Amino acid sequence: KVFGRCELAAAMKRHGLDNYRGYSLGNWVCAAKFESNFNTQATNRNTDGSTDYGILQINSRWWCNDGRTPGSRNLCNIPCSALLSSDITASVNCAKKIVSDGNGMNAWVAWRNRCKGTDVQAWIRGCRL
Amino acid sequence: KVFGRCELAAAMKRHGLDNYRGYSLGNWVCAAKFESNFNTQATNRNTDGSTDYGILQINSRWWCNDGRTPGSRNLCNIPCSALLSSDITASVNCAKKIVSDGNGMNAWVAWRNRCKGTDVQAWIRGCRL
Ligand SMILES: Cn1c(=O)c2c(ncn2C)n(C)c1=O
Ligand SMILES: Cn1c(=O)c2c(ncn2C)n(C)c1=O
Ligand code: NA
Ligand code: NA
Ligand code: NA
Ligand code: NA
Ligand code: NA
Ligand code: NA
Repeated sequence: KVFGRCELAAAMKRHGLDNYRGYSLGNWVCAAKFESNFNTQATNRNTDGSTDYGILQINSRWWCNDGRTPGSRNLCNIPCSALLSSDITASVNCAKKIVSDGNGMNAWVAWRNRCKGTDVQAWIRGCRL
Repeated sequence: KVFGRCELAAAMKRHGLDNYRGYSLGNWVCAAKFESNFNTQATNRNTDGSTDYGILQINSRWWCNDGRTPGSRNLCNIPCSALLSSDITASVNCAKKIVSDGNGMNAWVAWRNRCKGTDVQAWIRGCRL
């Protein structure tokens, strides 16, 4: 599923991501924009053989099981394919664990490089939330 | 689809029903509870041969086409089957026309008999909206 901007903001709020760990909804929408362009089915293989999955490009090295990342963990206790669903529940629940792991949203390199410090409220501007 | 209470409140808000024609979200959720028990696929045949469709039990006599209600109109310009979808957009758009037709939410007899004048805010109590 390719979400619209306000549609994704609303789904994230529905699943309790807004202001989670102190990160406003615009931060999460910005991260999703630059990680996946709002496409739930986005995947990207990393040089080390792990893969990033879904709307927030959650990585198989630590967070989900894909059966093809030797030595990796599965800290969200889910198959990585669950992160590609039209329903964002699994991605949100896992993102909550990631953002709680110590470095906040810096775990998302694209958030650090493209969202951090910017006018992230623009990402929810105009949305009925 | 059978919605949860807060899940439906959120979907209705997403589609601009909250405070539409002055009717708060709890009024709409209450109406859906007693019209369909939150089931998008609900149908009910009336004695006159028309049928009520969907989460808000919208009637084929005036609002949608089902091909089997002689003399009826289709003022929402949709097949009645569109009112049974998991996505509530068509039901919301049509409900906006119904509630604007002169009698407000009294068009929903179950709203008049079971929601009107009651503590309708209870229907959205606790919801992250
Ligand atoms: C070294 N290391 C990590 O780097 C790590 C982790 N979980 C997430 N990360 C990112 N665990 C459990 C870990 O041992
Ligand atoms: C008599 N009548 C109605 O009763 C009516 C209507 N549209 C909705 N209703 C309920 N129209 C167009 C109408 O002519
Ligand atoms: Na939407
Ligand atoms: Na939590
Ligand atoms: Na990580
Ligand atoms: Na929900
Ligand atoms: Na309108
Ligand atoms: Na009517």
